[PDB]
Amino acid sequence: DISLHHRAVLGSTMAYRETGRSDAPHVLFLHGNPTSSYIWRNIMPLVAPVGHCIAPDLIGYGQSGKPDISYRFFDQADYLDALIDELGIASAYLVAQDWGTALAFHLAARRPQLVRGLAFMEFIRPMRDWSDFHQHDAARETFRKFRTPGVGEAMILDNNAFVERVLPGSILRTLSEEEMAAYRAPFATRESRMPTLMLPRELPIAGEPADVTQALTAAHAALAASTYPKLLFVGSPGALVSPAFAAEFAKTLKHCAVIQLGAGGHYLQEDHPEAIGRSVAGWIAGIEAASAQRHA
Amino acid sequence: DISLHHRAVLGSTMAYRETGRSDAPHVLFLHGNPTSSYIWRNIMPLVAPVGHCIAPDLIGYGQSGKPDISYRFFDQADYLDALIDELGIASAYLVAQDWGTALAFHLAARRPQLVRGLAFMEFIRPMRDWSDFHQHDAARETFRKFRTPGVGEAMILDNNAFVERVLPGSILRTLSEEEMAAYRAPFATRESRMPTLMLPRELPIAGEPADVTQALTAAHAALAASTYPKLLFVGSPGALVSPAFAAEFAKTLKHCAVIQLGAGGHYLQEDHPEAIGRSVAGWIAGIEAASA
Ligand SMILES: [Cl-]
Ligand SMILES: [Cl-]
Ligand SMILES: [Cl-]
Ligand SMILES: [Cl-]
Repeated sequence: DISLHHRAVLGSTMAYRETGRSDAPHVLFLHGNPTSSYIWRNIMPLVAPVGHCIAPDLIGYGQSGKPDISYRFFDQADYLDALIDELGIASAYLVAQDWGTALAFHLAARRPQLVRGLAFMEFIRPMRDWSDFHQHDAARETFRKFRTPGVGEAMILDNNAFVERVLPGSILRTLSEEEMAAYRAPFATRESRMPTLMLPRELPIAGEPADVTQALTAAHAALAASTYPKLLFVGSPGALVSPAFAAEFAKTLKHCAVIQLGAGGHYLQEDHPEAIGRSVAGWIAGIEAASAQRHA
Repeated sequence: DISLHHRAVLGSTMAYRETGRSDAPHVLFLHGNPTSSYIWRNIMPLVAPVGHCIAPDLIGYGQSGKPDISYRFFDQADYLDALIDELGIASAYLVAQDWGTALAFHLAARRPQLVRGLAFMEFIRPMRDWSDFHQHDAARETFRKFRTPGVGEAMILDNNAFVERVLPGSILRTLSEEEMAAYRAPFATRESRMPTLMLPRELPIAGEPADVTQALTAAHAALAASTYPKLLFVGSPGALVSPAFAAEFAKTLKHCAVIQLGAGGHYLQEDHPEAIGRSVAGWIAGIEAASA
């Protein structure tokens, strides 16, 4: 009862997973790099009783198409918007991680009416310099290498280091070979890996690239002035988001609850699917109940 | 992280567990029979980031006092009202189970602006006859015996059967020795066990006792008219509330969502702490955000 579907969008196709009844509010689950909707498989069933769950594979990821495009942040945003409009989604809760949070922020910034509430974790923000990126020097060095011409191509295009090393390296439990197999399956060819190389090159570090830095600064400003309900999950030590940074960040926002998942790195869904799922489903039930009173 | 505190109330004393920051909305956790605030120990920490969490030990339970009172439903209600006033709790989320739910409904009926939300499970309602009680003849027979003069006294006062038999019998997992010790600590003496016997005798079954039946009937009607959000947790098969009954019951109320927990009996917090606390915290966060 989680089904997979394809729709033609722009110059390609996109796939998504869907579950829950269709008369409930839309809930869009947005993955990051280098995962797919697969990452939300144990969480969607917990949200399905209160929401119509849709979990897209980003263009170039999962079961979505592999068009010949730049795979920049703005391309990812363009294809996700086009899937959303093709599905008729005018109002939704957003649930997101990594580049999925950049996409969510940027989406809420452009369409402030759409957002019924945002649940997010391990998010991206403009980073003034490298010390603002991640929690350990080994991760900075890896991403500096990804961002280096030739070197990055060799690590990710030739050796698939993002899927084969970064991903399992930032998850606490050991993934089954079935699980890894699902994570590597979209990236069997050298060229198919390109979107996984483009994204770390789009991370806004020390003002480069400038277009994404600008876009994510505007989206963080809009997030900060937003009034919709918000839920920030955080792991210890986390990766992009330490616990102390979470508390600090949360108080630049309105209506942002901070939920502690405990021990975790960057991909929190594989370590805490139950906690995330129950938290989000309860949150939606509360927002929907409180909004029905109020509007009565 | 969870601290234990004490307050003078009505010439005696009441204990309570506390966590969260005080700038947060009050969340009042209400245990039932024969447990204490101890039963919320794995849930409260999950709710702390969004709420100023307070879990009382009812009068006669946990580390609360043991005054010479009859320990009827109305006595528990008066002592609880008094603690609430002593702690300055004027607006709260209520989280509740068993006789804590009777207390929560009754409180909400008499103080309709107090309640910001009600999360509840395995709740008590006026039961027209014994077939509306629980889901097995053997549970009906046990409480019938509790309610019978002399027989109830021997089971509970002498043998401590509510604590030693009914409690662990309606929890799936096996309690550790440390956990059982904590549940029996307040009931070492024969006299101390009186409250755990008085509450089964207060259950409203076939109009008896009539005063509690009236009180809860009226609390149930206030619950049906009420507009605050509600979150009903259900176990499979449950004890007092089956999944089937939870579904019909929710549809009588406004803005009630039902969360299915899966395998459990009467005391859900010992089998589903993580699910309950994570849901309740998300819910409170959501309601706070949506109301403002
Ligand atoms: Cl992800
Ligand atoms: Cl990346
Ligand atoms: Cl209880
Ligand atoms: Cl009882």
